[PDB]
Amino acid sequence: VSLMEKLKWKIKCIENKFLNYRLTTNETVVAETEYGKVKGVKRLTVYDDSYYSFEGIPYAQPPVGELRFKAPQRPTPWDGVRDCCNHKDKSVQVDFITGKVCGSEDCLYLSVYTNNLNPETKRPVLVYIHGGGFIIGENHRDMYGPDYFIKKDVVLINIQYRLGALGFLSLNSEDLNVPGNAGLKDQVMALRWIKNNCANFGGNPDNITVFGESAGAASTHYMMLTEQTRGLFHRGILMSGNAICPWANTQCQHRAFTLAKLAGYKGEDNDKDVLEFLMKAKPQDLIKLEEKVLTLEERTNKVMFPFGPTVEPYQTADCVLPKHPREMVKTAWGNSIPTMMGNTSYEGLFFTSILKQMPLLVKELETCVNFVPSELADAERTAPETLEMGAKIKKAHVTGETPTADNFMDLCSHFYFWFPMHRLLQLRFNHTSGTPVYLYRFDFDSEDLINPYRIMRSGRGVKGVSHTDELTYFFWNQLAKRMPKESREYKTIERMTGIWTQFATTGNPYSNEIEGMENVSWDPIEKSDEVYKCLNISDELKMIDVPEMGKIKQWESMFEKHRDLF
Repeated sequence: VSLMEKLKWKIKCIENKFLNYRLTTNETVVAETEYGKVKGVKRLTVYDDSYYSFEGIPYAQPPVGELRFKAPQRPTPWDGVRDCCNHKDKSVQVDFITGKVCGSEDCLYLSVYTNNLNPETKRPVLVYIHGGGFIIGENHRDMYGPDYFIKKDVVLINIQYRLGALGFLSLNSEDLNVPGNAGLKDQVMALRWIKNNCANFGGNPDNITVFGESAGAASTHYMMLTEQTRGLFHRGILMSGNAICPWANTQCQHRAFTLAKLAGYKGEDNDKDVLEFLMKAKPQDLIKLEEKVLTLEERTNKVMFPFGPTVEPYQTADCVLPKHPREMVKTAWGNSIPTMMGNTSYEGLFFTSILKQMPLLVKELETCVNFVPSELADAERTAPETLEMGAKIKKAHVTGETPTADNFMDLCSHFYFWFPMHRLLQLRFNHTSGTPVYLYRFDFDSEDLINPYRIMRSGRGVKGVSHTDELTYFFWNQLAKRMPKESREYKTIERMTGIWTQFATTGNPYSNEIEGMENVSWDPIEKSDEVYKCLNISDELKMIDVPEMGKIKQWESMFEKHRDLF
């Protein structure tokens, strides 16, 4: 990231701190939790609303020392009153702005928000799991501010969880108790905390909604797939992702060794000796070198991250993913709760920045063999069947004689987002009680209000609605500003938070009390549907057939001779 966005972000960081002090009140309050009493503070928003803020609530023991890479344990209760008037640190991660490593291993907290600590009726509880490829993200309010949501009468909860190698190291050897998915196991225990404690904040423990975007969407889906969370919540929202996205899981058991070797390990490739080195390495050293772990073959085969959610090698007490996600959908308790899914109208536009560094990537679309689903493609991507499959992809996105960056970014939309959504919907249909799934398409383009991901994707002055453009209309961030109430952006905030709270409440996203929705007939998706219908969200709200459907079926035809793998 540029030296200009570095000084610019440095300034907004200083501004966000003064604004946050300014927006604090003297009104402290205490709430009960099963671990003891917590002290929150009332805060202000730039729209002159206010909310109770409880930050730095521990939901697990700090995963330090011998607990590093291990499943989380319950925290230690306390007498007295724990101070929750400040945020704790984020998980150790590489700062996308500076490139420096920041964060702390002591990161396993959640934040609770609401405009009314003593509502006259129990409220819907909405749990947000942030994205960031399982390697970045946080629940800090400079990024995920609760300011738009607390205009509504809900309780909003933002959780953190271990990221990167510290979140997702995985070793085969059953003696060392590092099966994998530590970071997901963090999310589970946070759900168990929210279940047993939301009531103390005016929340309804019987009406809980978990949602998230990108890696947070994959997370949300995982919480809907695993047995560990059965019955914990009642609605799910999958925003631009799910667990069968190709980036949402990986077999990384061999990569521990490589990481150790990058960090200076001397010795042989066995898990024990590998683990012992990793256990005493400085945390920021491990995180900083994660970028180097993937081999060039793996990057070629479109492996996006070295460490992430994985099929655990053996089953233990807190196991989360005992089988590949496709297999888990077949028995998942979550198939039988109300579900909303969606994507933006130009997902792959996010990859503008990557192409800017590697224009050689656009040539991958000459045969598209690298984007063939890996389970179908051969190692070298050279088999004639693989060239055939690649040809089908090529027909779907290469508009001319030579591929462009746009063809590329359009393909990515499908490879990373729409095709997995399709595969999940069809698998789910053959294994579900018949609970509705609703689709949305986010199509609202604006440069007048942005969020920090636009700095990373280099989305400055770029038209089209990219992956993460929607977050702007859900959460406040330190790049936001007060918007005129008649503006298209303000309306979109109102609609977006309106639809989500409505879905959270009823398991049905439609409300006539939401502006623009008066002609809307939002029907869910049925197994018999050949064509998906979705609520397309732009300056107006309109039910349409998903525009991406033709390309979606093109991809599915790659599985013509391998229907068992679809």
